[PDB]
Amino acid sequence: KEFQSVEEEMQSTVREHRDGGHAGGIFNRYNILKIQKVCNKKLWERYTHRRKEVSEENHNHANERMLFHGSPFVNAIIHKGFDERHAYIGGMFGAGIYFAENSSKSNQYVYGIGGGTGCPVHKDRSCYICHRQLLFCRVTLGKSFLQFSAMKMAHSPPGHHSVTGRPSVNGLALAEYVIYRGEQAYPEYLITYQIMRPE
Ligand SMILES: CN(C)CC(=O)Nc1ccc2[nH]c(=O)c3ccccc3c2c1
Ligand SMILES: [Zn+2]
Repeated sequence: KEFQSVEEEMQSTVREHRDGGHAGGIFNRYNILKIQKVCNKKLWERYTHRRKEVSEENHNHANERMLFHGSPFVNAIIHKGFDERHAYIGGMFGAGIYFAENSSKSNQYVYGIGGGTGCPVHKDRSCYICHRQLLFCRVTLGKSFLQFSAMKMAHSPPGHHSVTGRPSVNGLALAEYVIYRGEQAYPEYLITYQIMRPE
């Protein structure tokens, strides 16, 4: 039921994307192959230490969410953790680590920015054959700065612990959540999956 619950969040948060599947491929659901809980104690403690500190700075409230992350560097993330040193100015919200509440938004990043050239084997952003990996993560948002338009930050806004990108007419289709310190997320579940050709 733990893994079922993860599988339900993955399927149910899929959305139709404005790019027509260009980045992440064309699909309405996934084939979920495997869900593994990552047990990296050094990383868990880094995470909970920071979460305690953020909660102190936010009226005894971590504001933690479970959110998706797609990247080509999933296997480094599970061993070494998220690392803001690999983030550069860019994106809507600058040099942060980005997360989605819609699994299909994160899927757009699994093979690179805008999907890169897709899977290594077939160079196909809509590959139905190769197995993809997404993380489903605990993220400490603390006091989160709501923003609609591009604001390329190096760090959290003063007094804040994250940025939440809200949907807006000339802006985002879907929400996105941005942290500027690697220790504010833990890669809790590693999900191995395929996108499924539509019916
Ligand atoms: C913005 N620069 C720090 C480049 C960059 O890291 N892009 C990037 C890289 C990986 C990303 N992965 C996500 O799951 C995601 C989810 C919602 C919105 C953005 C992303 C996402 C974005
Ligand atoms: Zn492939």
